[PDB]
Amino acid sequence: MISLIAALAVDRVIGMENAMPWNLPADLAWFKRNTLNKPVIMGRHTWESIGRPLPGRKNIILSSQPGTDDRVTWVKSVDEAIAACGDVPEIMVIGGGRVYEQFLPKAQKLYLTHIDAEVEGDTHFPDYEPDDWESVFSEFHDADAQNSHSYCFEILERR
Ligand SMILES: NC(=O)C1=CN([C@@H]2O[C@H](COP(=O)(O)OP(=O)(O)OC[C@H]3O[C@@H](n4cnc5c(N)ncnc54)[C@H](OP(=O)(O)O)[C@@H]3O)[C@@H](O)[C@H]2O)C=CC1
Ligand SMILES: COc1cc(Cc2cnc(N)nc2N)cc(OC)c1OC
Ligand SMILES: [Cl-]
Repeated sequence: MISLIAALAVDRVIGMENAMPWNLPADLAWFKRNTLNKPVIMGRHTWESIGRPLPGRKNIILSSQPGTDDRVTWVKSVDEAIAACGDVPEIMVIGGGRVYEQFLPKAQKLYLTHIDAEVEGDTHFPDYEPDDWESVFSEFHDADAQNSHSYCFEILERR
């Protein structure tokens, strides 16, 4: 079972200049809760944005180039990434844009953070038909001292 987890601003913006154009410690907490002790598949741009391994998860990096960090697992293809996860209940695909594009069709589950922010972006979450998806869980949160935007945590299931 392949799952995507992503945080979407207004207009499906997920990124700008190899970072997320916001600062939502509550989102990173949600991300950590839902990824801990599961394999994570990320693209090389995302790996470099994060800048260090994600503790409690097998870190699988997609890159056509040879690896540059002995602590994580490097793969050269989707099929290799997926085999590198092994026999697990849930594969977590954690970004970015190009990687989401490739796994969304294989994905059974979406973990979305809807962020109330109209921010400039160079990377967007892939388009998809919502007819194909059923909302399972949502949870709304007001902005606070540490989170300048309101947000909603939603889980969706294919059909
Ligand atoms: N809002 C959110 O939830 C999140 C936001 N982001 C944002 O996403 C953006 C980055 O996304 P994007 O630019 O698409 O890049 P990605 O992070 O998806 O990484 C792309 C790179 O991954 C490698 N790669 C991807 N697919 C393959 C494949 N099939 N075979 C081999 N190598 C592959 C390549 O590395 P190489 O070039 O070395 O071959 C490619 O250049 C950033 O702005 C980041 O902040 C990311 C995570 C979460
Ligand atoms: C833990 O820190 C990061 C995590 C992520 C991935 C990510 C973050 N939030 C959500 N909701 N989904 C994701 N896939 C992406 C990041 O930057 C691109 C991070 O660095 C701040
Ligand atoms: Cl690519």
